[PDB]
Amino acid sequence: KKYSIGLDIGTNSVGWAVITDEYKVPSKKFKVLGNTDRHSIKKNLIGALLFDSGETAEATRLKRT
RNA sequence: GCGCAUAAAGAUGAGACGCGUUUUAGAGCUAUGCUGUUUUGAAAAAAACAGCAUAGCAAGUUAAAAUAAGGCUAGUCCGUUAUCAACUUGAAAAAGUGGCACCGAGUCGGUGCUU
Repeated sequence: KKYSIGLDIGTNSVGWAVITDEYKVPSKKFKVLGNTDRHSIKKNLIGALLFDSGETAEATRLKRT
């Protein structure tokens, strides 16, 4: 049916959530490839991605000079 | 929702200067002791020849090399930073790729259809 997506951004992380019409976090079975036994795993649709801060170009410029 | 004043901030790109690092050249020395030693020889002993150890000293400032390895594009140019999930094509770019009604919830487990 209908659904909405919530986001939370920060310099190191992106908290992401997807809500539906009835304010409930959906649970869904997703297929799992590879060569393991679990071919599908029912998980939820919410989390947050972490990553290193994007670096500037000052050091490289100084080294160039 | 701009044209604007004040006070700040950031970012970019060049041009250059102080070192520094590590090498070499800073011709450092003295005495003593050790063995091998051409050694005077048949051996001994060094001139310790070769180094070694013990102490004691003495100066000490600087000069040169490069400074990402390197690259070729031989320029007086480039090379440290953004820009990388798995995956199939596609040279690359780029594209596609994994279901869902429902019940629970320990790194999730099922479930109707059903991959």
